[PDB]
Amino acid sequence: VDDSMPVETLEDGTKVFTSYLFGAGALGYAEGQPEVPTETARNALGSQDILINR
Amino acid sequence: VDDSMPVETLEDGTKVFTSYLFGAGALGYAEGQPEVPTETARNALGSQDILINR
Repeated sequence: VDDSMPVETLEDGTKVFTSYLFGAGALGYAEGQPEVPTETARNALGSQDILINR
Repeated sequence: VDDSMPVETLEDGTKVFTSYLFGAGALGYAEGQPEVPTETARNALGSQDILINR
Protein backbone atom coordinates (compact mmCIF):
# COMPACT_ATOMS: atom_id res chain seq x y z
CA VAL A 1 0.00 0.00 0.00
CA ASP A 2 1.41 3.34 -1.09
CA ASP A 3 -0.33 6.65 -1.53
CA SER A 4 1.80 7.82 -4.48
CA MET A 5 0.94 6.24 -7.82
CA PRO A 6 0.19 7.76 -11.21
CA VAL A 7 -3.42 8.89 -11.29
CA GLU A 8 -4.96 10.74 -14.21
CA THR A 9 -8.13 12.75 -14.68
CA LEU A 10 -10.54 13.23 -17.55
CA GLU A 11 -13.34 15.76 -17.71
CA ASP A 12 -16.44 15.43 -15.53
CA GLY A 13 -14.24 14.62 -12.52
CA THR A 14 -13.69 10.98 -13.46
CA LYS A 15 -10.54 9.27 -12.27
CA VAL A 16 -8.27 6.53 -13.60
CA PHE A 17 -6.02 4.40 -11.39
CA THR A 18 -2.95 2.45 -12.53
CA SER A 19 -1.94 -0.15 -9.93
CA TYR A 20 1.03 -2.01 -11.38
CA LEU A 21 0.87 -5.74 -10.77
CA PHE A 22 4.48 -6.91 -10.72
CA GLY A 23 4.90 -9.79 -8.29
CA ALA A 24 8.23 -10.31 -9.98
CA GLY A 25 10.98 -10.47 -7.42
CA ALA A 26 12.79 -9.10 -9.29
CA LEU A 27 14.68 -6.81 -11.65
CA GLY A 28 18.07 -5.36 -10.61
CA TYR A 29 20.24 -2.34 -9.78
CA ALA A 30 23.66 -1.61 -8.30
CA GLU A 31 25.14 1.27 -6.35
CA GLY A 32 28.40 2.10 -8.14
CA GLN A 33 30.68 4.99 -7.18
CA PRO A 34 31.78 8.45 -8.24
CA GLU A 35 34.91 10.01 -6.84
CA VAL A 36 34.60 12.64 -4.17
CA PRO A 37 31.29 11.16 -2.99
CA THR A 38 31.13 13.71 -0.19
CA GLU A 39 32.66 17.11 0.43
CA THR A 40 32.38 20.26 2.52
CA ALA A 41 33.22 23.87 1.72
CA ARG A 42 32.66 27.27 3.24
CA ASN A 43 32.66 30.97 2.40
CA ALA A 44 35.03 32.81 4.70
CA LEU A 45 34.12 36.44 4.08
CA GLY A 46 30.59 35.33 4.80
CA SER A 47 29.58 32.58 7.15
CA GLN A 48 28.27 29.42 5.49
CA ASP A 49 28.82 25.70 5.18
CA ILE A 50 27.58 23.11 2.74
CA LEU A 51 27.09 19.44 1.96
CA ILE A 52 27.07 17.54 -1.33
CA ASN A 53 26.21 13.98 -2.32
CA ARG A 54 26.20 13.24 -6.08
CA VAL B 1 71.03 21.58 -34.64
CA ASP B 2 67.47 22.72 -34.07
CA ASP B 3 64.34 22.90 -36.17
CA SER B 4 62.94 26.11 -34.65
CA MET B 5 64.79 29.25 -35.74
CA PRO B 6 63.52 32.58 -37.03
CA VAL B 7 62.59 32.14 -40.67
CA GLU B 8 61.01 34.95 -42.63
CA THR B 9 59.24 34.82 -45.97
CA LEU B 10 59.21 37.18 -48.90
CA GLU B 11 57.23 36.89 -52.09
CA ASP B 12 58.53 34.74 -54.95
CA GLY B 13 58.85 31.85 -52.48
CA THR B 14 62.28 32.94 -51.27
CA LYS B 15 63.13 31.71 -47.80
CA VAL B 16 65.57 33.53 -45.51
CA PHE B 17 67.44 32.09 -42.53
CA THR B 18 69.11 33.58 -39.46
CA SER B 19 71.46 31.19 -37.60
CA TYR B 20 72.94 33.13 -34.71
CA LEU B 21 76.67 32.66 -34.22
CA PHE B 22 77.40 33.17 -30.54
CA GLY B 23 80.11 30.95 -29.11
CA ALA B 24 79.66 33.14 -26.09
CA GLY B 25 79.31 31.21 -22.89
CA ALA B 26 77.43 33.40 -22.25
CA LEU B 27 74.71 35.91 -21.62
CA GLY B 28 73.24 35.69 -18.12
CA TYR B 29 70.12 35.10 -16.06
CA ALA B 30 69.13 34.36 -12.47
CA GLU B 31 66.39 32.17 -11.06
CA GLY B 32 64.61 34.34 -8.49
CA GLN B 33 61.68 33.18 -6.38
CA PRO B 34 58.05 34.08 -5.79
CA GLU B 35 56.03 33.15 -2.83
CA VAL B 36 53.35 30.51 -3.36
CA PRO B 37 55.30 28.73 -6.13
CA THR B 38 52.67 26.00 -6.46
CA GLU B 39 49.10 25.69 -5.27
CA THR B 40 45.93 23.70 -5.84
CA ALA B 41 42.32 24.71 -5.32
CA ARG B 42 38.89 23.52 -6.31
CA ASN B 43 35.35 24.69 -6.88
CA ALA B 44 32.86 23.06 -4.52
CA LEU B 45 29.34 23.42 -5.95
CA GLY B 46 30.85 22.48 -9.28
CA SER B 47 33.36 19.74 -9.94
CA GLN B 48 36.77 21.11 -10.89
CA ASP B 49 40.37 21.19 -9.76
CA ILE B 50 43.24 23.35 -10.90
CA LEU B 51 47.00 23.85 -10.93
CA ILE B 52 49.15 26.98 -11.08
CA ASN B 53 52.85 27.80 -11.37
CA ARG B 54 53.77 31.52 -11.55
